[PDB]
Amino acid sequence: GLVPRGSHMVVKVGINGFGRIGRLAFRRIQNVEGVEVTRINDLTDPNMLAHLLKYDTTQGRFDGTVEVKEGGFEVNGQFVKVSAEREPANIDWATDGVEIVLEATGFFASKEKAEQHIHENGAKKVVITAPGGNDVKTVVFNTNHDILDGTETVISGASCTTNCLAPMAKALQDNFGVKQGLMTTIHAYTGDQMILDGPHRGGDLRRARAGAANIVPNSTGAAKAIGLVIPELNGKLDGAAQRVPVPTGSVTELVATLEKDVTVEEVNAAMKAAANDSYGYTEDPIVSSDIVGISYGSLFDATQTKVQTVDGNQLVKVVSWYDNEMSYTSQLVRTLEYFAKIAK
Amino acid sequence: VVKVGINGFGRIGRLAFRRIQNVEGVEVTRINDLTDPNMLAHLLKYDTTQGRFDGTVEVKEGGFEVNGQFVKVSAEREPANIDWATDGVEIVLEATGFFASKEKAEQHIHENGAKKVVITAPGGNDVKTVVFNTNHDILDGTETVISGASCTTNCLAPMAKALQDNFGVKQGLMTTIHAYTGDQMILDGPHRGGDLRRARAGAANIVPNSTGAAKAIGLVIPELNGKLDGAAQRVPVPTGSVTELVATLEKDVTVEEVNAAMKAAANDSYGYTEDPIVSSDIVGISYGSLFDATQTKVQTVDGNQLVKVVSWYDNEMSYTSQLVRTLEYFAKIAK
Amino acid sequence: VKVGINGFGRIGRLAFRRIQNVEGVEVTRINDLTDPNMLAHLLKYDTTQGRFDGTVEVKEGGFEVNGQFVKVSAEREPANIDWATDGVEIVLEATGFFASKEKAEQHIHEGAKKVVITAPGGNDVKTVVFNTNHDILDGTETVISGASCTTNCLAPMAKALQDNFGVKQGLMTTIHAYTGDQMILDGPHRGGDLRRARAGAANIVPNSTGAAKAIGLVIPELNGKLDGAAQRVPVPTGSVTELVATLEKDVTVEEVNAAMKAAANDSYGYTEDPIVSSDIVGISYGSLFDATQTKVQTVDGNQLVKVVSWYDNEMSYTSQLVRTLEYFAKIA
Amino acid sequence: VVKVGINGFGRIGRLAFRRIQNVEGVEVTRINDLTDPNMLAHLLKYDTTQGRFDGTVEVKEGGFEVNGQFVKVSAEREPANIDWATDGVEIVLEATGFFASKEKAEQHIHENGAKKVVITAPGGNDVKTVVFNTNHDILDGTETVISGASCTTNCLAPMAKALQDNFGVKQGLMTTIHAYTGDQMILDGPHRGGDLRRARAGAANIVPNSTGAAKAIGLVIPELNGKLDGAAQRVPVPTGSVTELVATLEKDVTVEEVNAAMKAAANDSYGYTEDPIVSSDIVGISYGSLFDATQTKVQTVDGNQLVKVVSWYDNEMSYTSQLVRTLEYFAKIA
Ligand SMILES: NC(=O)c1ccc[n+]([C@@H]2O[C@H](COP(=O)([O-])OP(=O)(O)OC[C@H]3O[C@@H](n4cnc5c(N)ncnc54)[C@H](O)[C@@H]3O)[C@@H](O)[C@H]2O)c1
Ligand SMILES: NC(=O)c1ccc[n+]([C@@H]2O[C@H](COP(=O)([O-])OP(=O)(O)OC[C@H]3O[C@@H](n4cnc5c(N)ncnc54)[C@H](O)[C@@H]3O)[C@@H](O)[C@H]2O)c1
Ligand SMILES: NC(=O)c1ccc[n+]([C@@H]2O[C@H](COP(=O)([O-])OP(=O)(O)OC[C@H]3O[C@@H](n4cnc5c(N)ncnc54)[C@H](O)[C@@H]3O)[C@@H](O)[C@H]2O)c1
Ligand SMILES: NC(=O)c1ccc[n+]([C@@H]2O[C@H](COP(=O)([O-])OP(=O)(O)OC[C@H]3O[C@@H](n4cnc5c(N)ncnc54)[C@H](O)[C@@H]3O)[C@@H](O)[C@H]2O)c1
Repeated sequence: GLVPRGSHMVVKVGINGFGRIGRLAFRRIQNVEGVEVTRINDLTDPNMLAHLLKYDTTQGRFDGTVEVKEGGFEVNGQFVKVSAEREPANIDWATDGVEIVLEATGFFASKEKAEQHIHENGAKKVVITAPGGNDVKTVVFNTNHDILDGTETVISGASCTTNCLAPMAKALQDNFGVKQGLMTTIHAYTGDQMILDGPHRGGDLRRARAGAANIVPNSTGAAKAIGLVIPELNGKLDGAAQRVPVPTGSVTELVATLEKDVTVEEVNAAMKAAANDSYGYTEDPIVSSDIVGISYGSLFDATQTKVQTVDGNQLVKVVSWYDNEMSYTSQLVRTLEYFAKIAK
Repeated sequence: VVKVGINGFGRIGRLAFRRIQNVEGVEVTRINDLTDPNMLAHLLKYDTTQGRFDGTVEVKEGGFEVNGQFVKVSAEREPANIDWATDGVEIVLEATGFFASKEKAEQHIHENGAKKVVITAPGGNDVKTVVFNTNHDILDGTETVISGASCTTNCLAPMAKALQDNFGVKQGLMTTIHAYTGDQMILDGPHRGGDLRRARAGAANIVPNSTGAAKAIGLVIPELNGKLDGAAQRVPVPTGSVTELVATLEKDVTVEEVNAAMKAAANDSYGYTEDPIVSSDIVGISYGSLFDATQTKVQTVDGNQLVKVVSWYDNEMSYTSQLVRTLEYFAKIAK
Repeated sequence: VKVGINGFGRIGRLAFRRIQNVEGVEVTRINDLTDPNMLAHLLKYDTTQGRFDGTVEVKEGGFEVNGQFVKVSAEREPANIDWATDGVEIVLEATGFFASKEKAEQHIHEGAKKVVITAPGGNDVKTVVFNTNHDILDGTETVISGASCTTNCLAPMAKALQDNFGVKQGLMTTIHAYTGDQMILDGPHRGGDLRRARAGAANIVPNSTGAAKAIGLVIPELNGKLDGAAQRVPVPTGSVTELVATLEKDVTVEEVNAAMKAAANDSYGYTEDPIVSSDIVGISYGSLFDATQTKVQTVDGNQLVKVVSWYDNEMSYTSQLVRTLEYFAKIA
Repeated sequence: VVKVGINGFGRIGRLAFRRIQNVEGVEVTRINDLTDPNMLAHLLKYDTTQGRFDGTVEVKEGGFEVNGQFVKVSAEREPANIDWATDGVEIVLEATGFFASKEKAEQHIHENGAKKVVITAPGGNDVKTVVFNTNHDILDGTETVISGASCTTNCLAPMAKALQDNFGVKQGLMTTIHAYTGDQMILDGPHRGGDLRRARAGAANIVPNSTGAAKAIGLVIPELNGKLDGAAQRVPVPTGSVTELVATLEKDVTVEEVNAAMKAAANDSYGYTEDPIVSSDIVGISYGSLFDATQTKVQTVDGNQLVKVVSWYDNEMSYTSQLVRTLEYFAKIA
């Protein structure tokens, strides 16, 4: 009884932080009827933003036309406004008809700080493109978007790694039950790393290092905070990251103990059965470049599955790919579209 | 002074050579590869990842001089055709990657050939496989062919042994996040070994790949035979690797106990650090394995424990350091 | 017209991909040194050029592409390849090992009627940069060259310069992607090159190129006027060609850019956007002039002119190769 | 016994510090940056491109100890607020990239501040710009603010000077194939300086970019003023660069004459090699410029000659070596 809108009823969106996720989100929204970006806010002039939309190192040239104008740029004819406002509270989203804001700066990933968008002459609601702590409903599309009723003011699209891990973990539990698990994600370097060795503004002595010239260990909360997405796994998973020199493209390895004894084929079959728009399945021996730009939020790879049986005991290894950029963004926009229809 | 020959003056061959400069009683008098001395001299002088050669290298007829001393160079495809004896070589380093087998390595041993061979890679199950300071006990000096194991084995072994000796290991799964190597293609292309993943551009991809190091650990630590398995993710750094092990133990542990056990096991071969380092920081190190306490994890869910232990290794110099330790010791006991 | 590919490598596989969208040209046979499973996989998946747009399924002695079977053989010697059995008239010689009239002719026997070499062939072979000198083809030739990657980039740019202002002399530098003839890590180079021996994805690597010297084969009125060299750098594909020249006419920056813009077509593109190498990966221009890098230096009376054009050493070259192949197939 | 302070403990700051360990009579007693000592100590110990620090480093309150000796660390955004004098600092290395101007560098000089400043980058005009062993003649020791020039200038200068002194230079165009640097974005993103090319992922692109080193060579070799221009192609190596110069000369030359002239000009600052090396081979070298004879070209078409000369430089250590030579000499002449 959620009374969703048709794709003909156009919900106007604003993007805060026209960065990697911001710009790719924008690109995907071009092919989503009933969702339209009318305003972008960042920290720079429209010329910079127009150029970065047209040309993209890892995701290819923009499919369309982009022409710069005063206070914005035109995309296939349609003007989009550009503002350069550091404070979310100072952004007059309402003037451009924006109901929902994509918070994609990385600096306001908190209920308190995201709410700052909602005010007189501002936006109605906000989707954070990152974990927003617990306090905020955290959604991995096609895993737990049940949880949305449309009354929420602030929601999170979770992290890149969470959207990869969730379907894979859920499938495991639903079929065999998960006792505990440790995760490693071999991850592309990202914009929060230094291009060369230098002082890291967040105090991280590893993200301080040249990201495109090192294997760089780093912490991730995605495994710990999986309880926010699959409640019956709360406190059962932990993990970490190894950041490596590819500009996008990642993979998540999970090592787990299960309640049921399993064989490799049963695991792969279970994953194949769980496949959908969000969770893909493959038996081809692919590498990271092969998953750049894919629209699955997670792509299980059967060729890497391991089931080790020593004495009575079993360790199970399951691996899924994800383009930390497009995989996440695809999920984000699915979630945004659904949230826009259901919005109160 | 025991005179050594190198077959395959490649990454491991050239670094082995470099280390032998600072090992008294071991001397390389002959190199065999598939090319002229000029190529080999240049590749010794200049090294992308391991820096300029510390010394002088001048090309000559049929070889080159290193700090004055001439080293002979031959270009012989067949090991059986290499007259090692003429240059006084008793032990050969087999480092080509093409003769990693007892049958094929023995081919070096003949009339005017070598007495013994050390393979710079896993050889068969019928060859003694040595990780220095872990199981070099196993050598008596009568062996004709030995293996220095793989890069990953020398990293994993001390870490695993320490775990067992202190807490006992039920089972374990390993992932090594590994530098790309010369058996990968620089760009997408047909892989001569039939591997559809090593066929891909190695410096532009995360590339999954199999490794037997975890399975064949029994050859080094017999009491772990059949308890470990694992795999690799090859990534774009030209050298430098790290080994992650996830294990169940017989004893319940804490993070601090694990780190302490590792620290206690530290020596020339197994290093210990609490600094939050990255791969470039371990390029050129002489430890075969370097435990990193900052990455240790002990997860306790209900009664049950999963333990995670991580050690760095320069797949190049770490392995090579161990190889030369093993070579030195094997040379001095060669009865 | 039925075509065969010898060497299903970077250029071979991309040529194949482009031929999917060329009506009247069809690849019925591939020869390499490996099993069909390897070749099918490498066609489907491509690090730099993206997933294959279509379906590929392996079978006995070949694979099916969107239903249609393509035969695969693994024959080391060109003379032993029975091209005729699969209806092949023209062979793309793309192995890098038979870039010579003598060695390319080895395909013609029964076998194939004609051959296009995907690289500089001898001085006794017609060397074609499409939309620059494909005039030179009459269709009677048995062996032709599609030139090098850097030649197809340089030619339109140089021709435009001469046709408008006249070229006295010029020096070229191409900042070039690393290629399959470099070592992934420091190691013995089979061709004896001490620089291609070095890890290609971790070094700026100087290297020689004959494209500037042998431009006479494409633009005769520039013969002996140009020389140059390469700096190979760590990107897996994508390159750029810088030319520094003295001209007969005094020029301004705007006149040069305008001349280039006027010369623009399917082969020679023009842009004023400040792009980088990734932006030209997969483009179909053989050369893409970049006005933002143009320089005209006037010291005393004298002028040095700098002109720069991008090219995807992979797809740019391949696009030109297939244009040339299509046109050559139409004639006989 | 001259005490130095470093402003901006970055790539050049930290390598300068490292080299000063092996310079008697020069000692760093204070570092100012924008972060805690723990970050700076770690970045000194461990260095992706230049290797582990040769010595011992232990963090302390308000600083760290290097081989026993304490060095103070402050985190002061404004140069005018840095009390350099309290730690005995006479000369400051301005290495932040934000104060490369006489006006802005002078802000270091005040009551309880420093006496003099060396900018690790091109400063204005009316700042003396020094490439060691090329034009350090120009220093008398009375100057308050000096520039150590750019990375590319220290590479180009000895090469160009040698050319003019032997054959005379009419004009020239330069291309430097350059390592990516900290002013590029790690991934495509808004560039604070408005550069649409430095906005792009620096380790995944060939990135064209402008450089003034060729234009402003007149500040170092006056008799070349207005004769040279050039540009850069930034490429994916984390350090290590090479400078190509194409020139017309007053004299007709052969390849061998050019190489010989360069060899004759060789010294501590300008090196000479005939080995076919690549960029990694010059990482960490102490030459400010390293001529490579294997890349020399002399093209003669009709009567006319175009001459090509190429020299390597580690934009990091090559520059830094020159900077410290210049700093040492400037400290002794104050
Ligand atoms: N792989 C990924 O990139 C990835 C995946 C999933 C989630 N995320 C998350 O998405 C967010 C952004 O990631 P990214 O890689 O796109 O970052 P990015 O750095 O590429 O882009 C962030 C943008 O925010 C802008 N910005 C910063 N402060 C601002 C302010 N006060 N007002 C307006 N604009 C501001 C910057 O100019 C920049 O363009 C982060 O929260 C990140 O954790 C990233
Ligand atoms: N990371 C590492 O490099 C590493 C670590 C541990 C063990 N290993 C092992 O060491 C061996 C070599 O590894 P690499 O990385 O140095 O390889 P590499 O490609 O760098 O070296 C191979 C060398 O062998 C030469 N060669 C090939 N066939 C020959 C023949 N018939 N006769 C003489 N020489 C021949 C080649 O010319 C080349 O110089 C392999 O067995 C490998 O598995 C490598
Ligand atoms: N890739 C480029 O940048 C580029 C640009 C312009 C021209 N070219 C030219 O194209 C040719 C191929 O280059 P590439 O980059 O595709 O190299 P590549 O290494 O990708 O392709 C070579 C292919 O030929 C096969 N091969 C080798 N020997 C063979 C034989 N005897 N018989 C049959 N097949 C054999 C190999 O298995 C491989 O698949 C070269 O002549 C090169 O000069 C390449
Ligand atoms: N790296 C090179 O290739 C190179 C070569 C020659 C010259 N330079 C010059 O050296 C200077 C620094 O370059 P870099 O490569 O070391 O950059 P970098 O980013 O590594 O160093 C800059 C450092 O200065 C600090 N900083 C910034 N603002 C500050 C302030 N207000 N007060 C104190 N500290 C501050 C930063 O925290 C950082 O640690 C630039 O002018 C650059 O042009 C660099």
